[PDB]
Amino acid sequence: GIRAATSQEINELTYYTTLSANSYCRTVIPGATWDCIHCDATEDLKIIKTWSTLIYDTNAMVARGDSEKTIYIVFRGSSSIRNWIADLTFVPVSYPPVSGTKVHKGFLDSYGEVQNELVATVLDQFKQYPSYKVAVTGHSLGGATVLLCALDLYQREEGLSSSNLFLYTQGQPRVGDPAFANYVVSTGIPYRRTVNERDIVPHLPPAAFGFLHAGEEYWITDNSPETVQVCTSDLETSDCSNSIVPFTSVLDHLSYFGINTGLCT
Repeated sequence: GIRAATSQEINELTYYTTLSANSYCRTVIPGATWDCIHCDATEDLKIIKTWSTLIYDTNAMVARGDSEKTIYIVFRGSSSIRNWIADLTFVPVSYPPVSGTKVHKGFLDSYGEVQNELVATVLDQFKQYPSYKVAVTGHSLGGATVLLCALDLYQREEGLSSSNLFLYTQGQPRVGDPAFANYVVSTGIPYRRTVNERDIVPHLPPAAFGFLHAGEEYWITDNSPETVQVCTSDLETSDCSNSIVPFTSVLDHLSYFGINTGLCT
């Protein structure tokens, strides 16, 4: 099906796009403070911890919202996005937890570098607030790591399942082949994949290389008034953003809902 997103659904996706946008501020990661212009939206969240890894430069954080009863996981995209786009090269490798599936090596190496410590900090918080929900979000590169993070959490089968684990991504590139996308749909995890108009990143690598997207597609088709088309299928369809290919845009990547995503502007 194809349907229009509700007011409430746009409000929720703008909230996750803000957390994503905020993560590109050096005072947020690794500063560990809510000292930024749009931080006022999330400033009531308690920042548990932040990371800026050494080899892959993986920037992420764990935050806790008590009034929201949510444990938040946020992944930053690249600190030099134009360049990240211009140079992305895909290197399909086996995804270890699931035999018969392939993922781009570079996303596994990014996650791989923060995994241990991050997952221990999230289980520690979840053991203390078991009633809360776990929400993962990230834009661009951050969206690919966010997806690998949510699968890892579900796979630890620690009380995190489709009913209390949510993934929200903005401008995310495809991460694995068809077989890996099927696997993602098989977990049942609520996955909202947001695409901002003609943003070229959600169309990389080219359709021709063999990768495919999982997650319900929320496509921003207009910004004033904000309009979003939802392709409810959990696998990639030709009915939302793929309909504009190959006439994509690099600048559409840098703004979601009106928020600069990538420059903490």
